[PDB]
Amino acid sequence: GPSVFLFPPKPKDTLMISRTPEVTCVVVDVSHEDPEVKFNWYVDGVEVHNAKTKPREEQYNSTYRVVSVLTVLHQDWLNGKEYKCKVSNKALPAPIEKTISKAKGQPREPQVCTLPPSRDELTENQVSLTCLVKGFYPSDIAVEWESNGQPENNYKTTPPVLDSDGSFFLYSWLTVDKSRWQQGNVFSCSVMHEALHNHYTQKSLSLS
Amino acid sequence: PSVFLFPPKPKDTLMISRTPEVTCVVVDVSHEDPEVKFNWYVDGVEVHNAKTKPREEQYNYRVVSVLTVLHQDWLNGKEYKCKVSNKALPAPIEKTISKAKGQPREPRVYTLPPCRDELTKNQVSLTCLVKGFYPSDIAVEWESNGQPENNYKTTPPVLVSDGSFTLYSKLTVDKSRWQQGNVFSCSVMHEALHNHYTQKSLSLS
Ligand SMILES: *[C@@H]1O[C@H](CO[C@@H]2O[C@@H](C)[C@@H](O)[C@@H](O)[C@@H]2O)[C@@H](O[C@@H]2O[C@H](CO)[C@@H](O[C@@H]3O[C@H](CO[C@H]4O[C@H](CO)[C@@H](O)[C@H](O)[C@@H]4O[C@@H]4O[C@H](CO)[C@@H](O)[C@H](O)[C@H]4NC(C)=O)[C@@H](O)[C@H](O[C@H]4O[C@H](CO)[C@@H](O)[C@H](O)[C@@H]4O[C@@H]4O[C@H](CO)[C@@H](O)[C@H](O)[C@H]4NC(C)=O)[C@@H]3O)[C@H](O)[C@H]2NC(C)=O)[C@H](O)[C@H]1NC(C)=O
Ligand SMILES: *[C@@H]1O[C@H](CO[C@@H]2O[C@@H](C)[C@@H](O)[C@@H](O)[C@@H]2O)[C@@H](O[C@@H]2O[C@H](CO)[C@@H](O[C@@H]3O[C@H](CO[C@H]4O[C@H](CO)[C@@H](O)[C@H](O)[C@@H]4O[C@@H]4O[C@H](CO)[C@@H](O)[C@H](O)[C@H]4NC(C)=O)[C@@H](O)[C@H](O[C@H]4O[C@H](CO)[C@@H](O)[C@H](O)[C@@H]4O[C@@H]4O[C@H](CO)[C@@H](O)[C@H](O)[C@H]4NC(C)=O)[C@@H]3O)[C@H](O)[C@H]2NC(C)=O)[C@H](O)[C@H]1NC(C)=O
Repeated sequence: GPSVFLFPPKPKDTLMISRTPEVTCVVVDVSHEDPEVKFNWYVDGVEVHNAKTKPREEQYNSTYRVVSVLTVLHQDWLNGKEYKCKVSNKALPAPIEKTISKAKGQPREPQVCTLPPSRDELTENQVSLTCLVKGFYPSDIAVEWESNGQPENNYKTTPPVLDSDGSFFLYSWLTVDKSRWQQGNVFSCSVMHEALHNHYTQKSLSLS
Repeated sequence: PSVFLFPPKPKDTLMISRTPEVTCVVVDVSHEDPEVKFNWYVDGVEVHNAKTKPREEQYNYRVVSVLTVLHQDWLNGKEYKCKVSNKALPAPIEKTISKAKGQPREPRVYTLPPCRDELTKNQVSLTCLVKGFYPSDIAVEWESNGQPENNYKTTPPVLVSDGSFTLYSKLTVDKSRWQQGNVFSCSVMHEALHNHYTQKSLSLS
């Protein structure tokens, strides 16, 4: 029979004003004989009608995939509003309902430390600057780097890792030429998370 | 029926004394008396040492052939082919696996002391940076005073623009114990290391 999967918005979409956080309801394994899927969307139990439904697409596996996308309000998602996808189809005994929301757990603020390159790393031609982001909940977060008050690309960030606390940590790091580290330039680790004041903290780092 | 083919653990691959196992998993087989046949090959030659794990079905029926692989063959990236025959299939389904291709690059291992501000609290993070390795198959562990340390976490490998991989491993310890000059070590096993092993240590300065 049809299976239903309900996906949350991307972390960055929830945390950045200029972005569009979406909940996505995906229906798979829809037969040729019972191809119609009906969607009903609810927000804390109230039905809404502005969800955008895509037309069915036959997959290489000879089954249909149907998708409905509901745009979520930033503040609603962060206040724990529940989003319910209801799927109706005639190869089903009864409608399938799935509900998604922000993570239930008590929110915890990240702690953010900056770490200079290893002393042993100081022999090489390029150097790593490290940002440690610790003890946050939930795992939605975004990290960015800056130099000279201007955005810096070419950083990498690990996924959140479940820690024994129940909280999360991650590392982000920037690789720079050695000269640029030791001409005293300042670098910055920026973190956006729902539990920070103004959902933002910045911590910086420079040659000592 | 769907076929999934899985690689061995890094340590089993890197230690002479251990048995690296590749796993062929067939799921979604009918309890209409469909019975399954296996053909394993290695670079085109078929093999008969595969050893079927008994069954156990769970509610809603999966058969599993476990193939012990040669250490050097795996490190050379030989392709392990699980071929599955079943009537509820058009023709055999074949799945192929192998060490990631490409010349191996060793990690450069660095240890990093806790942040100055983290020294304001009761526990501290000791950090191990593992950089520029290929492929991503790796193992990391922590030691203190000649003994295993199990209160660490390790991030997944992350792909850098290099094509190589990076990770961090974090050990959490009481501040008090760090400030007694204790020594801690990050040990890393990877195929491009000499003896597939390196250790790096770190203690209060
Ligand atoms: C026929 O085809 C369709 C389509 O497949 C496509 O075409 C076929 C022909 C092939 O070519 C495929 O290669 C190709 O994908 C098949 O449909 C697939 O069906 C399976 C289930 O049978 C679905 O699996 C679910 O996948 C989700 C994760 O899926 C995300 O990640 C996949 C990346 O690997 C990606 O493919 C998916 O599209 C999806 O990607 C996300 O998409 C959203 C919206 O588009 C986007 O916002 C995201 O950013 C994007 N993410 C990424 C990374 O790109 C997985 O979570 C599901 O597992 C849950 O459920 C399992 C139960 O089945 C359970 O065991 C798991 O543990 C997990 O459980 C859930 O998760 C946690 C922990 O359990 C918990 O919080 C939840 O409560 C729990 N919920 C449960 C258990 O229900 C599951 O793996 C595929 O998504 C689906 N593919 C697509 C594209 O829809 C179809 O099956 C084919 N064949 C047949 C015979 O039907
Ligand atoms: C009936 O029930 C069975 C039973 O299922 C299990 O138990 C039941 C009771 C429920 O709890 C289930 O939710 C639970 O799964 C159902 O069988 C399941 O079927 C699905 C799909 O049919 C399979 O999902 C795939 O699984 C692999 C990962 O599996 C490992 O990780 C699992 C986490 O869920 C975990 O179960 C195990 O760890 C498992 O096994 C590894 O096993 C080896 C052998 O012992 C062991 O050494 C390892 O340690 C162990 N792993 C770990 C971490 O320990 C996952 O890879 C699949 O995703 C791949 O496939 C997707 C579909 O192809 C694809 O979209 C993904 O991207 C990915 O595919 C690879 O990636 C690309 C994309 O880049 C893709 O296009 C390619 O095809 C593919 N290859 C490459 C090179 O890229 C997916 O999650 C379940 O494994 C299977 N359950 C079991 C136990 O096998 C069954 O579905 C039910 N029947 C029906 C009709 O629904």
